[PDB]
Amino acid sequence: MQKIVIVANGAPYGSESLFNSLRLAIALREQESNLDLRLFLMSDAVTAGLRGQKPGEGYNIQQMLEILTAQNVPVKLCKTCTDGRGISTLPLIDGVEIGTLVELAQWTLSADKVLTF
Amino acid sequence: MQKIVIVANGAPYGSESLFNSLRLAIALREQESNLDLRLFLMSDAVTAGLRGQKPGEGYNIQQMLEILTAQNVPVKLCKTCTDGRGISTLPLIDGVEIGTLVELAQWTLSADKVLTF
Amino acid sequence: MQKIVIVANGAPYGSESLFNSLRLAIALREQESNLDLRLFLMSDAVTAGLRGQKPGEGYNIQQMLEILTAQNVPVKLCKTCTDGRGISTLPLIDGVEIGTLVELAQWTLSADKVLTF
Amino acid sequence: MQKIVIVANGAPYGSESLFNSLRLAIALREQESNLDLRLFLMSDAVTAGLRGQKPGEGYNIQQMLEILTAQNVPVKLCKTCTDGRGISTLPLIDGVEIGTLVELAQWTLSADKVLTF
Amino acid sequence: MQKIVIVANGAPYGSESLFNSLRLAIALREQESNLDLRLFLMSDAVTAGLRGQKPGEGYNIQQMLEILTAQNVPVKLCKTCTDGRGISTLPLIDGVEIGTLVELAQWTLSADKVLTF
Amino acid sequence: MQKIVIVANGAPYGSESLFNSLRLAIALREQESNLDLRLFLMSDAVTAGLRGQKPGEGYNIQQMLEILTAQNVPVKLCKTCTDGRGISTLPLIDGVEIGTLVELAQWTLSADKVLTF
Repeated sequence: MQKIVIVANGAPYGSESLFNSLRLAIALREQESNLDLRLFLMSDAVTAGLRGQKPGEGYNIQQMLEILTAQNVPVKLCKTCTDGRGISTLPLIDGVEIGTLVELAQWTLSADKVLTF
Repeated sequence: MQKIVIVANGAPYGSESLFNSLRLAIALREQESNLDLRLFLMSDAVTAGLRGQKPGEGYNIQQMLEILTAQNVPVKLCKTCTDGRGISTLPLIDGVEIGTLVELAQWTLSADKVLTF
Repeated sequence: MQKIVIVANGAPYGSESLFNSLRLAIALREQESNLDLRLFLMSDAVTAGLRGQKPGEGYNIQQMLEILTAQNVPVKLCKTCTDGRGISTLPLIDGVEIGTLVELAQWTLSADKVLTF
Repeated sequence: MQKIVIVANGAPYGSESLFNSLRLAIALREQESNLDLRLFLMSDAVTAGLRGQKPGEGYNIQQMLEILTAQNVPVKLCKTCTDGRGISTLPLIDGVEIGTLVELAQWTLSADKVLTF
Repeated sequence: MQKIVIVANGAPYGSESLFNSLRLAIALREQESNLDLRLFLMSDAVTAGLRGQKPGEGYNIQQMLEILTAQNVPVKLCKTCTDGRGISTLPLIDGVEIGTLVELAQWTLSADKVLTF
Repeated sequence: MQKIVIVANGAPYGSESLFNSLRLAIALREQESNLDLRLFLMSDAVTAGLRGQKPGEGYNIQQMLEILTAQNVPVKLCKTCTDGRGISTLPLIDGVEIGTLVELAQWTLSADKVLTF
């Protein structure tokens, strides 16, 4: 089975980077529905897992994540990063969970293609 | 007297940027006890107002904000930026609050200096 | 009145950087319609002056620039940056125009505040 | 053989990332004359496709793309991105073309490697 | 045996980029000792090879680079980047040498995965 | 006398940011031969003070710094930033010296305008 891992570093709404990331993932999912795709969000991107994002503009990062964690795409947030920005205890989007660098390593060594945004 | 406005745009911990502005601001206030100094956090930097910050390394953005909002230094988080990332309702640092673009234009115009970090 | 000069450096849509500089720009002129407010675009921001901008969603940088040039807010694109990107000869947003660094070093020397984004 | 996809988010000249992507791209080909190389440009790196780039300074992104397109290395510009910047209807450098996320999300699935700069 | 190349571009301490890049490399090495792991630094990352870093804060990039070269991991700094920055002839960390984009093209061609933080 | 301060954050060569700071400072230094212009470099911009920068490309940041120092323009490198990179003990440029935050707070306090890139 093809195993893809996308790791995002960009902060939500400030970097078009995080936005493109979730767009690729959502796209990759449809093309090859049977694809083992996982997501690890580092540094700034970690705040993306917060509930209640109410964008007035256009795209909604919470919505894009829910589209993924509804089709069963693992979405993890770096522990040290969420702990520093105080998001570990706050309400996170559904299929979004806290993860570690070690698991991220595991995914990396196990993946066939690792894309970094 | 002297009216100085500081505008941070960068995400907490992601880069030294927000850290420098807060670092400069504390330095300004420690050089002039009654300097009318106001902080305004936009875009990515709006997440710094979060309360549960617990880094475990070097600098603590929450702590730096508390050193500023205790010397009665206003610190505003841009309403739309907070509404976008779901921060408008969560617990924010002590004297940290939610302001509007109208307020920053209001500040800017009546200010002697406007350091835009 | 009061001379204020805004200087954007970020690429359009790539980051809130140039978007915020325009929101702040438009907002300043609403508080005071007399403001001798001037806009200068450097490097990557230079492409914002192009015509034909039709954003899939979210904000539209062209309109914002048009809403400024309509009030007569001088918007100048740096000559060197435009040449290297091939924006000089192409159709510009309106009462956008190609300016120079020598012009910036002047607005700066005669301004009251220089808001740098 | 081998399929290598290269993605780029960086704005020409303002950043270094885009320049590096192309330098590495031209290098990969020089190593393997037959290397199946595909270049996708998202967000900001999309203005890099404009014709008439003539910087009096250092590198010339236009030339680096012609070096790659002369070899028939496909270079696709993201549709949604180009539309937002009003570059869709402008004259693009030869081999440069307007592609879609759907395509990137396909090249990715059928590639041994994907470098994302 | 696995061939994994990690490329980094972010200046040290300035962003988390280069930091999480080395952190992930150290964790990958701790996972599988017999992993063919290569480190290549371009642009601003090139200055991380400098000896004598004395950060009084938290993470120390020099120590992270030494922990890697200790486990016999190659670490080459881009030659053209180092020349223009004045680093090509300064004291470098223990196992850090100057490399070439030609060497990076070789690495990427024979690598199973190429991570680009 | 007009007192202007330029605070730079960008890494040399990795971005145009630092470049424009120096260029706009040299511009300011020529139009007003009798102005008090001061330069402070924080973060990644700090390594711009090293000697021996021989870029084979375009602009040479060492030269731009010499043209300013030659004109008695104070160039200070943040002390803690230079400690972390190990530049505090390395050979610095002609008139480039190591400075502190406290000093910057003072420059900002006695300045008419402060430009930050």
